[PDB]
Amino acid sequence: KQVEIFTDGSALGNPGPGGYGAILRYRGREKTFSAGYTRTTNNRMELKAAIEGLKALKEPAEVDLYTDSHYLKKAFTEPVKNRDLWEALLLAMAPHRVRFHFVKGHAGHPENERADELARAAAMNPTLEDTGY
Amino acid sequence: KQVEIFTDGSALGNPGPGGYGAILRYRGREKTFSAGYTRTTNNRMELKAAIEGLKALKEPAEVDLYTDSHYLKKAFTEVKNRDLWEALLLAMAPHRVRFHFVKGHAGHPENERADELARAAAMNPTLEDTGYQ
Amino acid sequence: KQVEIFTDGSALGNPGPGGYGAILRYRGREKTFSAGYTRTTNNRMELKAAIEGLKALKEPAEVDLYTDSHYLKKAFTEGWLEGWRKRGWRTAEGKPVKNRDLWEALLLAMAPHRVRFHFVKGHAGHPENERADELARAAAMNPTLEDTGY
Amino acid sequence: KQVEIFTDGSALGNPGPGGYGAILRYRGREKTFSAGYTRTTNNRMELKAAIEGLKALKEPAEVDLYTDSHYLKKAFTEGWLEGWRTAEGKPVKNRDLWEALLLAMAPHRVRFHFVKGHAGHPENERADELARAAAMNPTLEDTGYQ
Repeated sequence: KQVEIFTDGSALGNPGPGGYGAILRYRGREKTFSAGYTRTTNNRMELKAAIEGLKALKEPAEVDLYTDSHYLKKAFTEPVKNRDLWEALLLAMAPHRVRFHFVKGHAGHPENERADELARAAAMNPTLEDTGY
Repeated sequence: KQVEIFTDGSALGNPGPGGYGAILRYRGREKTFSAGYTRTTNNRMELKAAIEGLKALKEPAEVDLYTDSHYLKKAFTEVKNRDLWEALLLAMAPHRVRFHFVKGHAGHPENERADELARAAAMNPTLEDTGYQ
Repeated sequence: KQVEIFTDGSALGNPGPGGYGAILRYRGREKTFSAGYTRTTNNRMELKAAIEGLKALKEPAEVDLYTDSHYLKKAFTEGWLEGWRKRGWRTAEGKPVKNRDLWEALLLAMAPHRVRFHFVKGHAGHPENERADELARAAAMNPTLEDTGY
Repeated sequence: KQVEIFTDGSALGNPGPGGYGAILRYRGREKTFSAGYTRTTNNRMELKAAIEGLKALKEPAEVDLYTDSHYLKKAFTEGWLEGWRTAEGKPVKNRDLWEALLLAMAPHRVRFHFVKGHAGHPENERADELARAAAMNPTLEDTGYQ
């Protein structure tokens, strides 16, 4: 029941189009998810990436989620902005035992480098609206 | 006998055309309800949404009602529109109703759908919210 | 480091105003307190009573907690806590288990201690339970707080 | 030159606040060390307890360290340290602390004694109490938490 999740999200503008990438790995198998949004922010995409990666896991699992998100790192290491997404994250984490790993970039983290690539590509041709922005 | 109800009400002005959307989810089954009014308010549609969602239940049930209404939250976590408050009390009476005041529509897919219904109904109002008292 | 804790929770509606009472008795020492909530449930007050009673402990202790809560009795005599965590706190239907906020708080409050529950079958022979019940019911008639997690 | 160290650590949640307790006794004199952390795990606190107990020594010494940690026992009996990538090329887990333990042990001749429980090990029961007390008032961040 050991699943790994690698997520990354970013916006090309501030605000501007954005996207997220999420990679799930279990027993040597991998699934990838990405989505682009027309108008959002760096913070919202970093949070959305983690939310969606977790939601992709249908059954309760022990999770190790790696992300280089400074927004999430600070939030977990220390009205509230983006409360809609924070609530969605708490709800997405609910069925699982999630251990967060806030990494230092992509050096030594190939899956995260790849999640970043998925996010950027999705941000280049976005169609979905970030309804909570 | 557990039922989930997702409600949302809104208005384009104060007053202005408005509408509500209510989605009921039972074991598998799903029912939706929506209606638009020529001249009403956000508060009144938020209340009407919960009322109609609950009135749709044909037998006693344990209910988890999810809504983002600040109007309702303040009232239940602690007169204008007496006709509707009266109707809400009567609509809740037969049931064990647990309100859930959500912070946003993300992670609350049904609430986003309910909002869509309410907004769509407001663009085509055919009913009179006589009570707009 | 032995402490006896007597707790009780009740509500006047489902949901409705409710309250809890907790009494802690250490060697000679005694602490009591209570609080009422405007909108809550019997189950939530029963759980809150145990939670607050335990939270009043300032250092690790060996605890005997006396309550007539059927909610806690079923959960602990059947080990629902471990059963729930194993299933990601979802019901047989896939929906979230109710009152997880309070169950989590209870687990946290019990963690530093060695807790032994005594699910009493009455208030006789345990005057403190009669007093805790009195406190909880009086608090239900005088709500001053919001049960946020509800 | 012989010193006895008794360590224990625990977390009140997974993750949750936690703490460690380490007791050092030499020919009688006794020193104790404890600290609480805001968010950590039981495994991490059991490891941190041994680390800090050893770091409490000021000079090379012969050490008999007693702990009921299943996490440490398994790691040492199966030669995990000597054996940093899992069988399936996955990051170890708490490698930051394993590295810390290796460094803390370096100056000393450490003999581990993995005990079953508290029964017959009063110093370990006291270390457990220290750890639990520290976890009730956590103020430190367990940064490596993984």
